[PDB]
Amino acid sequence: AEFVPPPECPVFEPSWEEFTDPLSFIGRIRPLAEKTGICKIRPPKDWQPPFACEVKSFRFTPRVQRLNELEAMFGFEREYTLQSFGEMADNFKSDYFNMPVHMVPTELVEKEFWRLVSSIEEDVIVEYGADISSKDFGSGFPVKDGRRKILPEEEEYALSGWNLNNMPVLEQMKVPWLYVGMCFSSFCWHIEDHWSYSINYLHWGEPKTWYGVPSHAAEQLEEVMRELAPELFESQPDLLHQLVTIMNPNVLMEHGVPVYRTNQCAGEFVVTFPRAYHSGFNQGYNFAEAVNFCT
Ligand SMILES: CC(C)c1cc(C(=O)N2CC[C@@H](NC(=O)C3CC3)C2)[nH]n1
Ligand SMILES: [Mn+2]
Repeated sequence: AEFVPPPECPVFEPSWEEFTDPLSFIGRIRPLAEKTGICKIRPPKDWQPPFACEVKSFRFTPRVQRLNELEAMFGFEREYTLQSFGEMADNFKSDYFNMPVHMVPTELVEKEFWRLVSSIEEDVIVEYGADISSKDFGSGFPVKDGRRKILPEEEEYALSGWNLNNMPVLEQMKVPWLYVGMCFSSFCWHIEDHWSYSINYLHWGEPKTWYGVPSHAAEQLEEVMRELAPELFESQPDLLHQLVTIMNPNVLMEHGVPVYRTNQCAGEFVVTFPRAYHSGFNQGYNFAEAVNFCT
């Protein structure tokens, strides 16, 4: 049985008037987006912030991820540059599918990803950078710090409300984190600390595939997760269990849990609503930035 893609989550293409600030816009789309857990926001075509990270000195040690670690029930983290990681990432994907990386359909990577997660005869290992502080490496967005030069054409993005460094983070301190992905690199089902909102921007690269569950089904997902989780992980606290909450979306959908999907492309935002469980994986070499915010 092949993977059945969940229905698509809402995609909003606001005009320049509606693109005023995220909090006011997110508040207006809330009646629909909170019923799907996640949503995608495409900025106007003329809104193109330049990549402001120091690519030359961007050196990181990615995490190692075995796709079928739960099904099977040694591996250690090589330092890459942003360019050397991309060469490895593209070589892996083109070799795996035996075709140019830009020719692999997104539905094929999705179908192959979920086959490998539950496959016991093929062990696929990938690498990714995650939770990289924008303070130590610089943000993908231009920032008024004096650390790097801001051109006059870039000041509008350093002051934009959609710049993740300008999101309100103080609940009635925190900085955005960076994520460098490759094909099959994934993140497990989780919600944010304090049931916070989260906003995610894909600066460049191949798409990031998301799955989302509305907050009204959070208890149902947790019950399905605990009923099907291994016996040794079923009783673990949520903060620790979320580190290994891998589950095919079709399994949740079979148990009545509503699940929505989307492919986040370069230059697009993804917002997850409070207590909306979400998971996903990367289609290929990409660079993302994320922050939890409060309304
Ligand atoms: C604000 C911080 C705490 C955060 C990050 C996320 C999240 O869910 N993200 C980030 C991008 C994507 N993760 C990946 O692509 C991983 C494989 C490399 C999903 N939520 N809050
Ligand atoms: Mn998240």
